Amino acid sequence: GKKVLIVYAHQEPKSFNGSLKNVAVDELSRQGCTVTVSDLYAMNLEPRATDKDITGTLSNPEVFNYGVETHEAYKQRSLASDITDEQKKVREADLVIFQFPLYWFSVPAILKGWMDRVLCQGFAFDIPGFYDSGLLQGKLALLSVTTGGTAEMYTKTGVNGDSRYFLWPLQHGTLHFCGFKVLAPQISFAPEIASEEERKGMVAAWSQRLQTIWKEEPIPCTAHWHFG
Amino acid sequence: GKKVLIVYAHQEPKSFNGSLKNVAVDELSRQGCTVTVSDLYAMNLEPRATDKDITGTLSNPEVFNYGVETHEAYKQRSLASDITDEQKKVREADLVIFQFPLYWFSVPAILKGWMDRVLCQGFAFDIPGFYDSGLLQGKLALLSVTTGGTAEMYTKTGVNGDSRYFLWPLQHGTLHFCGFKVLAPQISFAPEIASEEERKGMVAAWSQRLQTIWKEEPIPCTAHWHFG
Ligand SMILES: Cc1cc2nc3c(=O)[nH]c(=O)nc-3n(C[C@H](O)[C@H](O)[C@H](O)COP(=O)(O)OP(=O)(O)OC[C@H]3O[C@@H](n4cnc5c(N)ncnc54)[C@H](O)[C@@H]3O)c2cc1C
Ligand SMILES: Cc1cc2nc3c(=O)[nH]c(=O)nc-3n(C[C@H](O)[C@H](O)[C@H](O)COP(=O)(O)OP(=O)(O)OC[C@H]3O[C@@H](n4cnc5c(N)ncnc54)[C@H](O)[C@@H]3O)c2cc1C
Ligand SMILES: CC1(COc2ccc3c(c2)ncn3-c2ccc3cccc(N4CCC(N)CC4)c3n2)COC1
Ligand SMILES: CC1(COc2ccc3c(c2)ncn3-c2ccc3cccc(N4CCC(N)CC4)c3n2)COC1
Ligand SMILES: [Zn+2]
Ligand SMILES: [Zn+2]
Repeated sequence: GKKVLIVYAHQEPKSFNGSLKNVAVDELSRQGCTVTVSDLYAMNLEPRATDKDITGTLSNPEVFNYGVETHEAYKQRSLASDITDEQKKVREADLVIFQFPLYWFSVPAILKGWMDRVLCQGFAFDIPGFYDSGLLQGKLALLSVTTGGTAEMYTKTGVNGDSRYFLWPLQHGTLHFCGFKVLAPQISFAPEIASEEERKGMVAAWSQRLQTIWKEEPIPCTAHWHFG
Repeated sequence: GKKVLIVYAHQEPKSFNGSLKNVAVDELSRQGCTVTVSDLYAMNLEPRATDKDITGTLSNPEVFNYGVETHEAYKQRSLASDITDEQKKVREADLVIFQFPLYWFSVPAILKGWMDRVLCQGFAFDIPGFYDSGLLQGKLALLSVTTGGTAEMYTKTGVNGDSRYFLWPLQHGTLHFCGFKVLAPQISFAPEIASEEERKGMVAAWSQRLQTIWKEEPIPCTAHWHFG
């Protein structure tokens, strides 16, 4: 069998993002996959990296060190329940799909917070123990991104540069760092200015792609892919 | 006269980041600059983009569109006061310094949320009115970033690749997009493994740089600079 986690970051269920998430649930479920959705806004996910992320502290340390404390907390199974619930979903997933609108050439802050807090030292990677040696090796990940800008704007000659450029910290610095193999991104450009028919086509294209997702080869998640 | 805003994202006042922020306040204050610090964790800054960002009644209360609602709220002077307070500090600043530890090759989520929520359409940019025509034109911005990884790890052939690569979404996609001129980044590598005196040297180097900050030329914030 195959298990899929969709990490979804949009406020509005009727949005284009919400439609992309729903068609992924519907297609993957039809195939007989196990599917789970983390709807970050609906969960009111905490994005801040704070001492609340470590449970069971009787007396605060004089000096708070988020990196040291969360690494230790992971090993002691004393992370906050929201984090460990997400970690269980990741641990079990064969494929993690991130569904989000592009915000400032990156993920919305609530999703950045999921990355910062969930993908902790000892769980997702170790030092050393990263990139191909990351702890989530054997899993796949995919970014499904929507944009304001058109595909042409996101070319090397366009004002926003190649779309691949902004993908580097996400695909490579985050997903590959943790040991994921990365499937090619699904970028749905400029739905807001698209016709109704074009919008429906972008949704259908995603659904169609998912029919054969388990047959895809990952990208070579290298500097050449992103910048060459 | 000159006005400086430091947008600071670290949980711990005794941290290396805290020392870099404090030396910036000390040196810029000595020069006679007006200095303000936004201590995001101390302020418990909201990172999530939600309908709480608009005060009062929404334009469309049935289907929530963050971009539309915040642009209209900006125009109607109906944004939440945390956002408007930040916008006043930015509007008045000649230089905005971001002081943060690198988190997943980007800003911590709390700082990402500052960018997402404060730099709204109508305030920071318009369409048209972006890149060099952005609404924060005539201002400078600087990233002062600390890392886990060493300088060697941040070369083209190093394990994490060139540091410039992941600066793109921040420098270009955010700061240049809003009209800032970008000063060369201050990257303080691997303080945690440095000796005490090496750390003191990195703090002194930052203070020294600030002495002559107003004499610096911006970088050419191009794809070529980041990836060539
Ligand atoms: C803080 C912030 C930062 C941003 N930064 C960037 C950036 O760096 N770069 C960039 O390019 N953009 C940026 N944007 C723009 C943002 O990426 C886009 O607005 C977003 O991707 C649009 O997706 P959506 O789901 O919100 O669209 P929606 O407005 O929800 O969708 C568009 C239309 O599709 C309709 N729709 C929904 N489902 C379907 C369906 N099944 N079939 C047909 N139509 C359907 C909706 O009803 C709607 O009319 C930013 C936006 C914000 C708020
Ligand atoms: C979620 C997360 C994601 C991360 N992602 C990345 C990543 O993508 N890439 C990467 O390279 N790193 C990453 N890191 C590592 C992170 O960037 C570093 O741990 C951080 O930059 C270290 O800065 P600090 O201020 O926390 O250090 P500290 O631990 O505060 O500094 C070291 C020491 O300096 C001391 N000190 C303070 N002031 C002074 C002074 N004036 N003189 C001398 N010593 C002083 C302190 O007391 C402390 O003992 C990540 C960390 C986390 C938690
Ligand atoms: C020119 C066209 C539109 O291209 C675009 C739009 C947004 C683009 C873009 C290219 N590159 C970047 N951003 C950004 C960047 C930051 C934003 C911070 C807040 C809000 C934004 N949005 C909200 C939605 C609104 N419709 C546009 C501004 C933002 N957008 C119309 O077809 C392409
Ligand atoms: C090998 C050396 C250390 O290099 C490094 C460290 C972290 C590096 C790195 C190079 N590239 C990336 N990251 C990351 C990435 C994500 C992280 C998500 C959560 C926590 C992290 N930190 C917390 C602090 C801890 N000391 C290290 C892991 C993270 N770090 C020791 O001198 C260089
Ligand atoms: Zn990679
Ligand atoms: Zn630029």
